Amino acid sequence: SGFRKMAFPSGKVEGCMVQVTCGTTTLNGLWLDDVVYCPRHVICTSEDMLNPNYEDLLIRKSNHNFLVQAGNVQLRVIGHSMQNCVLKLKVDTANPKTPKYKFVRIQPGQTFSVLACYNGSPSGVYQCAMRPNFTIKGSFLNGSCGSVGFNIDYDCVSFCYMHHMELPTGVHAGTDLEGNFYGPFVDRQTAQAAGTDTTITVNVLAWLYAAVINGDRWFLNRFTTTLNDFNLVAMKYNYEPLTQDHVDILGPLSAQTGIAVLDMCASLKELLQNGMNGRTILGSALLEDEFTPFDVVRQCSGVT
Amino acid sequence: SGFRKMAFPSGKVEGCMVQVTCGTTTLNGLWLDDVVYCPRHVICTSEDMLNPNYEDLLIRKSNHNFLVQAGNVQLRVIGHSMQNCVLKLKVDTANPKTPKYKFVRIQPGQTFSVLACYNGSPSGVYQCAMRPNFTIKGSFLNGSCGSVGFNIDYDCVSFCYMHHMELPTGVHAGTDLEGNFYGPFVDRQTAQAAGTDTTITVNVLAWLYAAVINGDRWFLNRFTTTLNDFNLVAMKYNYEPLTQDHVDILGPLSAQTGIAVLDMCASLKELLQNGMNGRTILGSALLEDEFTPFDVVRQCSGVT
Ligand SMILES: O=C(Cc1cccc(O)c1)NC1(c2cccc(F)c2)CCOCC1
Ligand SMILES: O=C(Cc1cccc(O)c1)NC1(c2cccc(F)c2)CCOCC1
Repeated sequence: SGFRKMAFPSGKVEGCMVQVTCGTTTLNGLWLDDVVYCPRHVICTSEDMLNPNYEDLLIRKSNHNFLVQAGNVQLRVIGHSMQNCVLKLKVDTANPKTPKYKFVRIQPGQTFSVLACYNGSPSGVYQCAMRPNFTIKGSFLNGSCGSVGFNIDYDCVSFCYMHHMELPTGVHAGTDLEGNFYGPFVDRQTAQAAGTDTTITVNVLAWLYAAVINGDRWFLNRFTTTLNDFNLVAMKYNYEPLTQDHVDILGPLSAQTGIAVLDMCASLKELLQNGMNGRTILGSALLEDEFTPFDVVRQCSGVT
Repeated sequence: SGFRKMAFPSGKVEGCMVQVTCGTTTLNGLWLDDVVYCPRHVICTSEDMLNPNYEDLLIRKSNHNFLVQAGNVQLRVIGHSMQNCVLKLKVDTANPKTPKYKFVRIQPGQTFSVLACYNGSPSGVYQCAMRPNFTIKGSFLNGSCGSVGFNIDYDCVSFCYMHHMELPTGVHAGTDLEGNFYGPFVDRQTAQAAGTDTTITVNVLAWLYAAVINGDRWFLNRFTTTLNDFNLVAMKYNYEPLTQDHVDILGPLSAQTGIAVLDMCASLKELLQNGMNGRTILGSALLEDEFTPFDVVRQCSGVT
């Protein structure tokens, strides 16, 4: 037992990280088969980032202007194309460490692991959630651009995120691996504000279930509620509304703990209204919303 | 910017994980060069665990009683020996994925990454600290035995922990890779209680520095203190006493933020005395003690 914010093992992704250098600008690329995927802003000077015309900037770049290094060996670039906000660099060598993989666009509230990288070299791995405002709260220094987010299903890496920028508020924005931003953000050096960072209610409930499974039971109350009554409280506290789809996905936790989903909602309602009163749940003084119901089942059952 | 509980990239360790089966009992082994390291309680039946005589139990085991599987290939066991609470199984094949490595015994307050594994297969990676009572607060289900803790220095994996058991309070105990328990615990199924889980003050201070570096500044106050005055407050709050050695190691953070260590101590003193008043620091409602000063520098500078 015990319950930890856990990332996927990163080895399969470590084997895919490369350094991409265009002009004097370097960041990370993802090498899968004979393609290297990186943020298109690799082509841009600091002056370019103010108001970049990526199509016009890219005209001035040839295959030989994209320097791709995997470990300390140079890959030969035989083609390049822009797909939305990512560049695809065709190389003459298939990555021999290519895992089974997919590109998936995730929904807000979904969690994934980030392999933070600098100059094509992995620095660390951490777990986060796509926020309801389509930002993530990462740990990214200058140079971490091209770092990717992923989930693993046995031997299949589903890549869901590529890091592109930090908003003036220090939160992070990026793309799926087709180069489409999450949310409304643009890869331009202009002030961009995020919407309301609401709490992922279905994830809090999953984590309350994990707490019960792990023996933190003090917050369980004598009450129940309804979806409509709960959602009145959710809205007041900038929690995402709970739907029957979210009730469905908490079923096995409901079943294991013999705690009806709406009873756990009524427990969460009192926690919102009363606070923690200086108490903790699974070592947290706040309600954790970066575990999905699938994450809680996975961790609580030991999937590899 | 942004500040995350970050694990080392786990690939170098993933390449070392194997399954070890003795009698009907399976758990994880660490394959380095031509040796597999696993908890000695692999030899034990459920009845054996009540009061095991490992020397006597091991007499009944031959090399061919230790089944070592790496992926889906069987390694040939050509020797076995007990070193304290670990078994060393000599195999006829050097692990071709052996990283540069060392065995280190860490001190309380030191952080490391755990690669949680089941049946020799990695499930997840998370960061934790050796508690001052020589326990760790992990995420370990039955079968996670042999899972290891490590730090990485560029290309060198320093292995510091091997998971052996869960205490009745759901906290975790284990050994260094020489098989010596952290703390007073024994690999026997008998009720064992942990001492006071005190807060790692030097780590809280490092994390307060990380908060300042990342723009969470609200807790900075107009006060300073002395080591003796601070330590009076530390003791009252079950914080570890702060020494000049801990002051030394917070210097670069002191220097970067222009916040004298004793000023940050005076800020921590008020936080202890006043609480957070419903506010948060780097997304936490409690004071985080699982980042060392080295962790904070590493993350805040981007070492790979
Ligand atoms: O995100 C930032 C801001 C930033 C820079 C440095 C330190 C910070 O704390 C924040 N700058 C880059 C960027 C800007 C605009 C669109 C875009 F796609 C990428 C360009 C420089 O490389 C990193 C990404
Ligand atoms: O730690 C536990 C207790 C435990 C078992 C199951 C579920 C729990 O939540 C807790 N049992 C094992 C053990 C006991 C004593 C010494 C020792 F070295 C190892 C033996 C069974 O395998 C796992 C380790």
